[PDB]
Amino acid sequence: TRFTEEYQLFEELGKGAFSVVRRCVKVLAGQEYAAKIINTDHQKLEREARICRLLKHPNIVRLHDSISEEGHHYLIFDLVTGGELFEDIVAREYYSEADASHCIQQILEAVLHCHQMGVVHRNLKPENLLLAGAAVKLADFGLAIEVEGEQQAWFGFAGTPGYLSPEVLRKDPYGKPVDLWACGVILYILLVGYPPFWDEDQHRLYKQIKAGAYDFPSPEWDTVTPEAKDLINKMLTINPSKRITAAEALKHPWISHR
Ligand SMILES: O=C(O)/C=C/c1ccc(O)cc1
Repeated sequence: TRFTEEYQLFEELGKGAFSVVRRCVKVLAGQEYAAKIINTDHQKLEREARICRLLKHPNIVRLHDSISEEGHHYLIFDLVTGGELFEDIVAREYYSEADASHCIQQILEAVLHCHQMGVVHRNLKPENLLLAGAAVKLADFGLAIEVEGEQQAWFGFAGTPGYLSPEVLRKDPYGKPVDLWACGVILYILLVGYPPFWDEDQHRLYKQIKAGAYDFPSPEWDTVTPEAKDLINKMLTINPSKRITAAEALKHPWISHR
């Protein structure tokens, strides 16, 4: 079967549960890739495969091939070698508003395409944004869903605690706007280097999120601009319908500079 026929397997790049990512080479092509090897809910596997295919965009990991073998499934992507956005925040502590703004721009373009194609990711966070002034590529479509335009339903309780929308935590129906909440949380980290909602106790984390209990504490927020904090407030609006859309967030002056 076609992957163990055509490809050699090298060094592990990442690992969740379910999945391992390793560098592979298409031997006859002399071409390196990332292979997401999945260690075989078959419905959810083919969905992530279909969604990865759907999405061709500078800011979205580009699926080269999907291969089904005895016991393993391979989703092969173009190799992006710049590391998680997560790692770069750790190393640099935080981004200049200059660098934060080009970054969240990169992210909003990916989120805008996803939404235009009726895909909601639901697990936006730095670990799932990969670097190539290096452009940011959205990854891990393992939790992604398909919506019809502005439809909102209960699609299930899924994602990363720190990043989860109020609507999802209340078990209210939801859609595209949960990605914009995650973008708010991301943007806030970019600017100062910790999240808006932290707590040892998950239950109290979830109370904060549902209640929008974020501040811009002194001293570190005092020199951050009005335009930046404006975007975070519009992204971190509890009302999903009132929340800034991806398209509206690209036309925001902090992102436009126009
Ligand atoms: O969709 C994913 O989960 C990961 C994709 C991926 C693409 C290129 C890499 O270098 C590493 C991971």
